[PDB]
Amino acid sequence: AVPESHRKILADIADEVLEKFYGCGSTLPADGSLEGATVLDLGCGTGRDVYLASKLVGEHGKVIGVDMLDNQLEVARKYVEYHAEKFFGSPSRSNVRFLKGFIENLATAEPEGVPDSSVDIVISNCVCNLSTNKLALFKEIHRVLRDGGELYFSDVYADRRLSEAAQQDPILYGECLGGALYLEDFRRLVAEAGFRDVRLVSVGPVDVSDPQLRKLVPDVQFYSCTFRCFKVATLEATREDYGQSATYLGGIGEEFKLDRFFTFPREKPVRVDRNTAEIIRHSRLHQWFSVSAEQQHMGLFKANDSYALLHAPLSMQVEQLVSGAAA
Ligand SMILES: C[S@@+](CC[C@H](N)C(=O)[O-])C[C@H]1O[C@@H](n2cnc3c(N)ncnc32)[C@H](O)[C@@H]1O
Repeated sequence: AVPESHRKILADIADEVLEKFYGCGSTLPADGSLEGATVLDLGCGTGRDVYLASKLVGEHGKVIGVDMLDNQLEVARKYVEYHAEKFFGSPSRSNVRFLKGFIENLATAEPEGVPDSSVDIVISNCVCNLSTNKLALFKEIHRVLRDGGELYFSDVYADRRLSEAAQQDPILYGECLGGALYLEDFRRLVAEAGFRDVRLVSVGPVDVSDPQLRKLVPDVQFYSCTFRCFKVATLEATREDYGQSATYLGGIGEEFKLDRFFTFPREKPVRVDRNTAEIIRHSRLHQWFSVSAEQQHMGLFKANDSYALLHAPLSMQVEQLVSGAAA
């Protein structure tokens, strides 16, 4: 969590915003794909990720932050002109806006609601676990994303389904663990919400400090996970080989790392499943890519070193990535 291209921008961010930020990991890609995008942070809080996003999307982009708590947004807003000046040489030239609302129902957020297909990228940091109606939430994300858009986001997940007890406990819930999805239910909910393709970006385990909290969660292993879920009509629930390849064309990195399974060296054509090709093709990523035309259909994609895992269920991709304190 927290790469070095971001670490420079953090430094420039207001003290108050930083001291009052309560985050999971990184909910922002490090690769320069953001220039000019419209970002929306769900449960933005005091505005760390928003202001971070504000630099990355640059002068031509937009960041909208959304939160329910008057007091959190109070802090956030206080630093609009501040950061406008700090990043673009002038106050009153910021690309940052804040709405008051519940993330399950962005159409009624204030001062104005978030219309359909108005957002390139939706991010959130450690927020979604707190929601009492996840399907509604993921459906809301699907609604506001444009086609080609994606949900890039951090949150806390689980090895397994917690007990009835564990799920009712408010200390646990508030500690961000009680509302944490079993990884398999997550895959299922988000597919039901319209996202048939879930890309793992980074994990790392989440310890349980307080032993009295652990009592409710005896054997459960928790994780922190960042996931891309592009909204592209033609995605499928399986990753199919149409013999294609993609070639990253440079202009935003030596490489381009898409998710744990896919990295594209500048001018190396890399073999991709049709799902991947579609994503690259229909999202903003097309600018720094060319994608081969689809051949005949060879069954489930294999042209990848870890192709075995690429087809394994989500909770296995994770566990098998996680075993490894060999740094
Ligand atoms: C984990 S914390 C703060 C993390 C925040 N993303 C940050 O980096 O500062 C929970 C935050 O999400 C907000 N929140 C929780 N549930 C929400 C909901 N249904 N709608 C809007 N905001 C919510 C809380 O107000 C609080 O700002």
